[PDB]
Amino acid sequence: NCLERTETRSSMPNAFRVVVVVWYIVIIIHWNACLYFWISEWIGLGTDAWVYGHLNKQSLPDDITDTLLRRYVYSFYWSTLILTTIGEVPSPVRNIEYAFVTLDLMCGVLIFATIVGNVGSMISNMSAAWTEFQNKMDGIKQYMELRKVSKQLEIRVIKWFDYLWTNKQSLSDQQVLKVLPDKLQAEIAMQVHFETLRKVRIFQDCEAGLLAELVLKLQLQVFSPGDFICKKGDIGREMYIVKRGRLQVVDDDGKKVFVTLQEGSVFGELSILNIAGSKNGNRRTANVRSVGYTD
Amino acid sequence: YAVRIRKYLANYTQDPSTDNFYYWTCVVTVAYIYNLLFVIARQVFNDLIGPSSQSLCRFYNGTLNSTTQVECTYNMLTNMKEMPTYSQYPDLGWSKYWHFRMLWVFFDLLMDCVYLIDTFLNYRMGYMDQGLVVREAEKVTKAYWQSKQYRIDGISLIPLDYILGWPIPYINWRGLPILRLNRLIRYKRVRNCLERTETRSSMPNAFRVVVVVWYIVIIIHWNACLYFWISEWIGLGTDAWVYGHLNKQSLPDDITDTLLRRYVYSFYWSTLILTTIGEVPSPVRNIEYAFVTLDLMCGVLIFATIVGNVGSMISNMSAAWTEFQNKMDGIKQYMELRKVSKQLEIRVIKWFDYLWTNKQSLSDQQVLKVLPDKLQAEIAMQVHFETLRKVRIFQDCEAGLLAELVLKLQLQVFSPGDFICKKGDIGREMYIVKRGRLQVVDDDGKKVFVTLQEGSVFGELSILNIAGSKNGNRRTANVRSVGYTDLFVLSKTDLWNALREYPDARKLLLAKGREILKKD
Amino acid sequence: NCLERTETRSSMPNAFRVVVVVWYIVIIIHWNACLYFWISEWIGLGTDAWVYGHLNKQSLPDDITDTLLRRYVYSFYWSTLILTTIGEVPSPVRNIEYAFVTLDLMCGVLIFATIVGNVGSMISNMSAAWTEFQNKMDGIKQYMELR
Ligand SMILES: Nc1nc2c(ncn2[C@@H]2O[C@@H]3COP(=O)(O)O[C@H]3[C@H]2O)c(=O)[nH]1
Ligand SMILES: Nc1nc2c(ncn2[C@@H]2O[C@@H]3COP(=O)(O)O[C@H]3[C@H]2O)c(=O)[nH]1
Repeated sequence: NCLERTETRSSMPNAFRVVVVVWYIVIIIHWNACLYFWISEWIGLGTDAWVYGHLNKQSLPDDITDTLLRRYVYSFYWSTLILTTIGEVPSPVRNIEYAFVTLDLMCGVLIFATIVGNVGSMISNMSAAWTEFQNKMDGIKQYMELRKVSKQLEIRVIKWFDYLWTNKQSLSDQQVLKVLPDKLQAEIAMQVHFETLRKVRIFQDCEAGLLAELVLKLQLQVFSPGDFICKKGDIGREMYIVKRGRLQVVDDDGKKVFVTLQEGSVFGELSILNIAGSKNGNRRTANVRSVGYTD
Repeated sequence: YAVRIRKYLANYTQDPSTDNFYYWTCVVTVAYIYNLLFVIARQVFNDLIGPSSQSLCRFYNGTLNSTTQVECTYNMLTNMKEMPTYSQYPDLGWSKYWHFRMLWVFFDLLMDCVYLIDTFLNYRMGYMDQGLVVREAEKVTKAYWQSKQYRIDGISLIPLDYILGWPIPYINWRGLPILRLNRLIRYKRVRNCLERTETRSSMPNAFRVVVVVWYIVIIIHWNACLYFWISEWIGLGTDAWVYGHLNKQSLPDDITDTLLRRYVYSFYWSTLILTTIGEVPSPVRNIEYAFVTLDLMCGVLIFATIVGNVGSMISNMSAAWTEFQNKMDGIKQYMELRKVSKQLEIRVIKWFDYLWTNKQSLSDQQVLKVLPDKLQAEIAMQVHFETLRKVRIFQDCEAGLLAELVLKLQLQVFSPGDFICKKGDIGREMYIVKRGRLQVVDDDGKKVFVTLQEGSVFGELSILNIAGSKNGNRRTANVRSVGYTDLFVLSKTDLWNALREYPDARKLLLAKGREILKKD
Repeated sequence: NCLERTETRSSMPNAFRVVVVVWYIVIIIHWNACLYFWISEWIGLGTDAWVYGHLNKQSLPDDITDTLLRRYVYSFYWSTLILTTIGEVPSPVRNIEYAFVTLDLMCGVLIFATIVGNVGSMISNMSAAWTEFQNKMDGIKQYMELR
């Protein structure tokens, strides 16, 4: 329960996981070192070439003193070679040493395969976001290589992915969306976007229940520079609140700018609000265009 | 031109999103790889700048019949009974290895000039403010001073190796080339260069295996330098684990002790230890046991991580074929369990052969659940431009209808002889021909009225609501695929959404539908 | 395209996959056997204890005749121990043999890790339905044991 509560509370969880599995490895090799030296001193030291002693010649070579440190150091090395199944140790002689080495090598195979599979998974999940990102971009790039898509649009997609990795604006709200409760989700989302949603006039000139209702139905979408978010011929099913970026309300020539849109601006609502006073209705009434990258 | 260079560098400001900056990050990656490999190699294998000491082998002379401590030949470094002693040069080898040392200090000054241009570009680095880079000098210099990048660049450019990293003969300073690990501190530019190179690459898995082969070579090289540093710190030839004459794997019979032999045996020892093959001599002293136990466990953990990443990388080179064959294994096991007819089994197998031969699998899931709908619609109108230029409901009307409907079209592949529509069935969909040829036939299947080619529109009579004829929701004709046919399927709901929003396409569709219904 | 169309049309797909990867293994060990014996005869046979010859004593022990079958059999065994990184072969002597054995052992590590990972996935997917079934039943049984 202490290790589970420490992995829960940790700000560095994968570092704690590799420290715990290194401790597990050291405890297992230490216990097998003690088993090897107990079987060596139970058989009798120096009685054959597998047991620790003078006949071993890996344990006690020339100009090497038999000390307690030498006993623990050779037993830890023997267990490191046996449990990792390198096996560069002397062969067993008696049948009880064959039985112990066969059982201990198969225990080493099974539990060290389990352990380093967990280690490989742990240092694989230190880069799971970059792996999922590059699997998505490999899918997009293979689709664009198969379908003979234009090179301008290919470098537009590649620069969009470069902006999403450089600014870390990938869709990370799936985690809070399918794990956390909506009272904690709304509190986190009003915590993060507080400086953005403090600039919104439909939220700050009205009741807080509207923002508490709408803050989970807002989706973050990243647009390229020069992208037309709205133009007059298109129909509108959505409104947009500016999280980041600068926009410009332009004409059909794209030169004359009427008004710019900064962070916290509200646009795109004229198409989805139903006013019978003008000729458009569901149509967009203006051409907005992203200056840079725009969330 | 001094005022030209001076004022150009005075209000220069770097855009980090350019391709030229990415090539500069590749140059900084080259300088970092230099610093990594050759700084640990010049610290450990100190004959890389010149030996700086005279090797003195004992030699039984054939003329004077006595042993002398003369300088070693390559014949005297072969089959040694003891390792040579190293008498120090008076000038520390500067009189005869100055060309090697000036080549090394030229490449050191070259990579330090690369680091100086890199920290000047850091000093004038533009930064995103509202999706645009700031590119006047005052804001980018104050953002540089606010961000402690001056601390990271100033630790990384301390020239301590230019005073203490070279053999000085006057104070008999041996040299310390390990003082460029501060140049190894600048890892973040290298990591961003590798991430931007994997982003921009047309061959991503080849770049991934090249990067992990470079990681493997750097790790085995650093462990080679650790093994030879521990071998020369214990003392060479003192036992059978350390490099030397007592090892007999390092120096066998008729093998000369050279610097190439030292690096080659250390690289081989680290290759066998980190991959845990272990066909190397056993340790003798307790410090060698501790180093080999720690280094073998580091080899187990980090090489298990590395080759697991390698196996995943060369597994994802065929992930589409693996997913395809997992789906077909599911279909084949379902058909083997359920005793389905052999004609229908070979029809399903030939359908899968057509989807792999023509690569018409559902690949729009990727753009569907990653990309924005403005980029999705631009890609889909880029790919199917020659098909949707032939469509009369799209090219005789407004472009907003095609921009609305181009994401609601689904590609479905039909077998030859398949009946896409026949008169008894009800219709919930319309079809636009992406590829293939079709035929409007009778109930006998022999008499053909009209053929349908690429860009033809059919299937709309059932889902358009005309009260002028007896059918209504029924199909009015029997269409039949001649060969394999890709079709742009569109639902009744999505069509009637785009037709309630766009009235002129509704007028043309109901006009030509009532025209073909009233001659029919 | 023949191997892809054969894996498509097969009623036993996993048996065909393990036959194809056993053929891949045999072709790779055969090509490395030919590389080892070409480097052995280019260095010169019997010149040291790593090269095939009389000084090797694993290649030509006592009462073992030097034949063409012995050359191919020892080269196939050497490549089987090197590519699977068991390594119970004589150590290199000259620097070119160290370079070849280091490169060939790292090629063995990478491409045989790829190959047996594919083999383990192939004989894991022979029982994927029973594994998914027992993962579902383990979930139901753990929910019923907890509740
Ligand atoms: N027509 C018009 N639209 C504006 C102006 N300023 C901001 N907009 C916004 O631009 C949006 C474009 O799409 P909508 O027509 O849905 O809604 C429009 C308004 O929200 C303006 O001055 N004139
Ligand atoms: N009835 C009829 N249908 C045709 C003819 N030419 C093309 N079709 C198409 O065949 C389609 C079959 O399904 P639908 O009845 O939905 O719509 C029909 C028309 O779209 C024709 O000449 N007569």
